[PDB]
Amino acid sequence: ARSVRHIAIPAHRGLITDRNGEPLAVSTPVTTLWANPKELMTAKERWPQLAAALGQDTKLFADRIEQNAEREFIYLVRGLTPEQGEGVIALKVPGVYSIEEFRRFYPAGEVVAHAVGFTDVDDRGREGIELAFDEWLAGVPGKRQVLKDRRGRVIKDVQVTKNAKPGKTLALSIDLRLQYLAHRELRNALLENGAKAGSLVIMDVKTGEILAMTNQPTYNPNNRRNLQPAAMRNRAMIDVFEPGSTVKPFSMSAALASGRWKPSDIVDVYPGTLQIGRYTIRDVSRNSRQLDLTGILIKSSNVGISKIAFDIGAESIYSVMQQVGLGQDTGLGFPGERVGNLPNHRKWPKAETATLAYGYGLSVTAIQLAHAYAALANDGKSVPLSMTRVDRVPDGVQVISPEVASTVQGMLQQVVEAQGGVFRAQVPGYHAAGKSGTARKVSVGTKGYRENAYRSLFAGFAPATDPRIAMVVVIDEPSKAGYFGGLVSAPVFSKVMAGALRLMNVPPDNLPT
Ligand SMILES: *C(=O)[C@@H](NC(=O)[C@H](NC(=O)N1CCN(CC)C(=O)C1=O)c1ccccc1)[C@@H]1N[C@@H](C(=O)O)C(C)(C)S1
Repeated sequence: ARSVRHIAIPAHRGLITDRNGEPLAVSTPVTTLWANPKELMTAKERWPQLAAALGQDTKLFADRIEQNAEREFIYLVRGLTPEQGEGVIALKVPGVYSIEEFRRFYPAGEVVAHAVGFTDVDDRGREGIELAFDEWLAGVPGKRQVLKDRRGRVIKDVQVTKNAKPGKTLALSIDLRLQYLAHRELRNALLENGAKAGSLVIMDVKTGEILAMTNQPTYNPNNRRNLQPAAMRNRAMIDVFEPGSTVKPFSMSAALASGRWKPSDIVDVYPGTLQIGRYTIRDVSRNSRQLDLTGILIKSSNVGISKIAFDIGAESIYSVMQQVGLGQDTGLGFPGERVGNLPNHRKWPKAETATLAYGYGLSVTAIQLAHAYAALANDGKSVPLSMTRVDRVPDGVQVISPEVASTVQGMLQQVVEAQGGVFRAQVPGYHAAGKSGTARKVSVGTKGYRENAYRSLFAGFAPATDPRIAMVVVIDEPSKAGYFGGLVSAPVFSKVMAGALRLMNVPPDNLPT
């Protein structure tokens, strides 16, 4: 009984590129060699030559065919270069048949593994963009008819029943040049500092495009041999943290929007504590007795921010935070992505009101944090995020008055450049602005906080005169060269922002440096 078999024609999976066409995920053609044992049994004399061409051992190769002498089909070796396979087929060994397949290849490897993700052995998206746009990127295989004889030898390819159709191309918002830069600097910082993990997000403040998104640890998607679950996490999007002092500029925005505060107002912060109930608000830098509003950010006074918070009420703070998108849904639909949490209480005690205002009792993703800073930097206009390239600048929503936004921009520029500021965040050639942050990590195995485990943050944008990009840098558990946001994350911000701005041809607004 001889028969017509149907065989599959593999389809081309769609090309994933960066915003300028750099390929990030590509289906590369490869050759899979298969054999008809029956046909091979009639050429035993050719085996050793064949086994040596496939690099296999002669006897082990022979046992294989002998074990499967009954079958009319077995794989010899899968995934060869189109050159090698045709080299072996040129040997004319009976019973040896090739077929063109595809291998998904990631040219930038670990640089973009988190954002891009990967496919499985049957080319289904399993992680990341591969997963998220699987329908878009997948193609439909073809089918064709082959005529086989009694003993499984292929006589004729009779017809193609249906053609293969390739997937569609996807252009991301990422700029791979910025991504290369960001990845390397974040990795350096992680190693210098003895940190466990980190994230780094860069955003176009005008368009909402995610220009770069890297995390540590990472992995090579082209070789997942000894892959650990930890390394696979796109932490920027799926890991949440308490933003700490990095939310003060929004507290401060609420204050200026309340009508009850103005930049020149001075707040008494002595003695760097403020007892309320059984809980004690503390400042780290206990030097100045009184600060103006700009000095509350520069020195990052929790006490100072608390007092403003007691004046204006929680709802005015909760509401600015909500409007800049903290604890809100981004709309990206990245797999695993978290919304985070902006607590809503019926009545707001003093404690929760103060901790909210200086960044605890709420949890954000690095992506949200950057989104919020982008709104601030875009003169109070929030624009929706995109992880795909944006055709035309979208309509944004005015979430902070331009005048408040402008004022807070000036303040944050001070935080960086003023004496006693976060000088390590300065970008050569440009004026930049931003906020340091340093948060104790939450205890494992109990409520409350860890006595020696810190998360280091820096969040800012540049250029100060006309902002173009917002950036966030988050490093977990540094243990080698201090832990303050402004010692650990700010220098990373400095370098990447420098490169970023250069690589996008933004003209320097601070010729003096
Ligand atoms: C901003 O981040 C601010 N950081 C701290 O005050 C920080 N405080 C905390 O981590 N916590 C944990 C949660 N709770 C309970 C609700 C707190 O009361 C609280 O304050 C802190 C504390 C000790 C050592 C380092 C950090 C200020 N800004 C940072 C910064 O890096 O810019 C400073 C270190 C200057 S303090």
